[PDB]
Amino acid sequence: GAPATVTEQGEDITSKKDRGVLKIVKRVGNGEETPMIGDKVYVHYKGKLSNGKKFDSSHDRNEPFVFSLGKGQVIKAWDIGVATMKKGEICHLLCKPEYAYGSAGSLPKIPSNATLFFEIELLDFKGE
Ligand SMILES: COC[C@H]1CN(Cc2ccccn2)C(=O)[C@@H]2CCC[C@H]1N2S(=O)(=O)c1ccc2ncsc2c1
Repeated sequence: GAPATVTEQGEDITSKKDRGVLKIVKRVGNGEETPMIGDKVYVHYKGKLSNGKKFDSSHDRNEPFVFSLGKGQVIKAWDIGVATMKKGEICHLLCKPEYAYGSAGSLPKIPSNATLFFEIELLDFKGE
């Protein structure tokens, strides 16, 4: 399925080249521009654990998830991966625990040492 495919066929987008964050572009977005550090970014996403369970979805809430890019408001894999996206892009990201919740996990939904799968859609980005 999609998690296997990004694991085996994804691009390593880490600066360290440690395969900690792998990406596939699923829907090509608009032009060349990507958000910059500090932009307000608006996304839709779904996240799955390596056991196949969906742990979260913004579409199920009928509202986007909003954060300031590059400020550690989200897991490292998102600061790295959303920074690569064009407006309107949909991507798959495979996030090893060192770029996610590590050995701590996130109680209650994410276990220790969890590799996470996301589908992310970059809806918009704005400088405030
Ligand atoms: C609604 O969740 C928003 C956001 C959470 N954070 C930041 C954060 C703040 C405080 C504590 C932990 N994490 C994230 O970095 C990542 C990536 C952005 C999207 C979300 N997650 S998540 O991995 O999908 C996730 C993780 C745990 C969780 N518990 C129940 S729902 C759920 C969602």
